[PDB]
Amino acid sequence: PRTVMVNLNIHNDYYNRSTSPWNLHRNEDPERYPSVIWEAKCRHLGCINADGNVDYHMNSVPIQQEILVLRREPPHSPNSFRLEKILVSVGCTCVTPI
Amino acid sequence: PRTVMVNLNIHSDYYNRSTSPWNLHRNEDPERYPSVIWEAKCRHLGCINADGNVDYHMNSVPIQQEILVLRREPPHSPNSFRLEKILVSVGCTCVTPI
Ligand SMILES: COC[C@H](c1cnn2cc([C@@H](NC(=O)/C(F)=C\C3CC3)C3CCC(F)(F)CC3)nc2c1)N1C[C@@H](C(F)(F)F)NC1=O
Repeated sequence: PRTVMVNLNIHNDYYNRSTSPWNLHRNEDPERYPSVIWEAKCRHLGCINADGNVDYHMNSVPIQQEILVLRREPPHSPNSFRLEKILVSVGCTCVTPI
Repeated sequence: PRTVMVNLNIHSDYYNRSTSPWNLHRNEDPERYPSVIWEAKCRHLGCINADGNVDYHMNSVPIQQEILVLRREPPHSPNSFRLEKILVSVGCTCVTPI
């Protein structure tokens, strides 16, 4: 066990023009800290071209990143957690299919 | 102070095809947990077009996300931290300039 103390009191539209734009989706888990995680969902299957139209010869893909979260241990505990890895979507990029 | 206990013991080649590709940069901070954060740096100023060439009519931009990290409190403490917000580049997207 590597138990440390953590003080949870935190110290102190641009991407709308993307060819692979995204919206935010609320992921809520009461057994986790942070309980609310905003994930990116690509608006389209294709990428928006210069004309403002969707081109399906390319794909908008979510960028999946491993992040660390705190899991309540034992369950429902207000003050004790275990570090845990989860995969979250942090944005979208445009890719040329294989 | 909202002090909790945390047990720190936990129980990419597709994005190479991006029109706004990026490389990973190691961001190391001994006063922070995680000490190592992999940050995205856009490979080009422009985006890769259908011909496979870097096209400057569009821009590769880094996607910045606010990320929570643990800051050693007091400084150099091996087992006590305070939650803190930083901005991290997690990937690149292609945008149409304004
Ligand atoms: C300011 O709140 C932004 C929020 C968010 C959500 N969850 N979250 C997890 C982490 C961890 N840090 C990391 O995972 C980390 F530092 C680095 C890895 C490499 C990027 C922490 C957790 C607490 C800790 F006490 F466990 C120390 C670790 N921070 C965050 C930040 N966001 C951001 C955006 C998202 F998709 F990117 F998540 N959507 C969100 O909802």
